[PDB]
Amino acid sequence: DVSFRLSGADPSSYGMFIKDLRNALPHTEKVYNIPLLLPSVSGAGRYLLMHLFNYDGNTITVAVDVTNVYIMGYLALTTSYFFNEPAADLASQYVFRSARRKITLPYSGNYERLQIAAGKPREKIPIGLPALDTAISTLLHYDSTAAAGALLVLIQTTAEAARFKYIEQQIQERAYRDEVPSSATISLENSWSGLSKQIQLAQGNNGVFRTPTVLVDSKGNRVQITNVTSNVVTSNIQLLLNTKNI
Ligand SMILES: *[C@@H]1O[C@H](CO)[C@@H](O)[C@H](O)[C@H]1NC(C)=O
Ligand SMILES: O[C@@H]1[C@H](O)[C@H](O)CO[C@H]1O
Repeated sequence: DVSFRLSGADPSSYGMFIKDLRNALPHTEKVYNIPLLLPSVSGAGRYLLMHLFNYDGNTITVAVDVTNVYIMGYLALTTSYFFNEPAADLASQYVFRSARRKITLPYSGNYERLQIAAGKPREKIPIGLPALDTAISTLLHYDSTAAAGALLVLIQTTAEAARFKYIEQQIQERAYRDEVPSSATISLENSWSGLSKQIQLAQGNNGVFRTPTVLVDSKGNRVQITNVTSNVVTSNIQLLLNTKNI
């Protein structure tokens, strides 16, 4: 399992958490020195448990599929909560079975559905350590609309930060003050599967992407990524989604 405590949290302790999260994900191979997530894992070993504590020490446990860093559901006291999608239903066969009751959330876990449920896009939701403290607190008691925004915060501050050093750094900058994600952050999130695929295809293609990936940079400028010498590949992405899952 991995854990993170908001009480006394700072950029260092958050960085330790994101490091633990990355290190908890199994891989047998690296592609261009980036860990390649597994095609599949059987049984309960597919799921990592993340124990998150709000500033008051209240806790939820979040189940993450280790092949794709997708959050499947979470346990808050004696109630489990899962996304309304087949991968999450499957997960509910393995994790939090000791919950007194199971609630299936009235949406799947994808960004489009969550934004619809929350009534706002990711672009308008501040993120940061305080936002994560809020998110944990919201998830403690069921409120589906509130939970959708909380989950948008949770996904970006855990999974997305694990995937991209830039996103981890963005959250560290927001340790004590939330701010909406940069356009670059949103771009990276949206591009993880594409980048993972192209980095894998570049092996066999002399480091060259079969298809360029378009990203927004730190300056808000749209840029084309065409090969593995790009800073996004050498110095940003930390985990690759396996092409078998794309
Ligand atoms: C590789 O990527 C860099 C951008 O980082 C670019 O300047 C260079 O022209 C690219 N080379 C090829 C062969 O695509
Ligand atoms: O399908 C994706 C993944 O779940 C991502 O990690 C979170 O948002 C969704 O759009």
